[PDB]
Amino acid sequence: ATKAVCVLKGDGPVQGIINFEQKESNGPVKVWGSIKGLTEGLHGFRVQEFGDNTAGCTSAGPHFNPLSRKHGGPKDEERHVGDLGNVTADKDGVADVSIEDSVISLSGDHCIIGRTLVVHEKADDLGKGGNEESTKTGNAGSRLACGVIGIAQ
Amino acid sequence: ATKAVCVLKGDGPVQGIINFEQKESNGPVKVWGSIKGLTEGLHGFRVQEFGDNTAGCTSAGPHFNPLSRKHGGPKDEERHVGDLGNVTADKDGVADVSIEDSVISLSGDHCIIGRTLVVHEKADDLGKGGNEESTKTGNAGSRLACGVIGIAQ
Ligand SMILES: [Zn+2]
Ligand SMILES: [Zn+2]
Ligand SMILES: [Zn+2]
Ligand SMILES: [Zn+2]
Repeated sequence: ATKAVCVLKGDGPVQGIINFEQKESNGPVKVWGSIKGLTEGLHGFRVQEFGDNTAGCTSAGPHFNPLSRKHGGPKDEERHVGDLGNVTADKDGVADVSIEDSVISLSGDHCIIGRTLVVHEKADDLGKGGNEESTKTGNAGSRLACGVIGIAQ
Repeated sequence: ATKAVCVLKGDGPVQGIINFEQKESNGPVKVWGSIKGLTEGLHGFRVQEFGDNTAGCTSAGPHFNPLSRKHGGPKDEERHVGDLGNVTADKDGVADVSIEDSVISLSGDHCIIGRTLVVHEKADDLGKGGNEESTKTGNAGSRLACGVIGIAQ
């Protein structure tokens, strides 16, 4: 049993705290928390490969993708390990996050600890946008906030 | 993994980027980079157990200590895995960091990925202060800057 936590911060208003919990080494991972300072609507939400924020969110690189797959939604059979779809911000700019995912992990080779959680300007088109960027990143526009995923007590 | 990076930030002017390399899984870890905005002199430098920065540098818990040892210097056999001694800041408040350590690791039981690197207000006394706190924390005062250690390769 493992827990992780991530504090998302950026250059603007977007700020949040995301908790991860995994009860068993191969089990589903529970992702929950809150992000605020968002424009109402859907925002791309994923894990980038590196826990590298030296030049801001760019340094974190491509979506975490150890199986060398194409970008997709979290319930698609072709996706990056890091692909967690969209979070939804309400009228107050608050995205209450409550995800379960069975592909990310807090141990083993899908371990996302030490990697970067990021929230984006626009919606993830889930790899269904009909262009090359869709199949790479989901066309979610610029990165608004990110942080390194750490071990939690 | 093989390469790590940590961005240190605080509420004051202390900031820096710390790199880690370990090409052999049991082997030494090279630690290098620079921390600026420090008072001239020795500053405690350690890995805390949790990569939890939800309440700033406070929420990262105790020195990383999976072997249940007392606080020591990095050269000591009795030390916390996280005990990395002191960095030295010059007249301009810049601390060039150059360290080789074979107790921390970028994988396994002593993996520091997902944990907190911190730099302190004053010197770590390396467990030689004579009081009770010395063998607990090394009396390095308050936490000036921290960050979560992330995967870089
Ligand atoms: Zn993706
Ligand atoms: Zn199919
Ligand atoms: Zn210690
Ligand atoms: Zn000896």
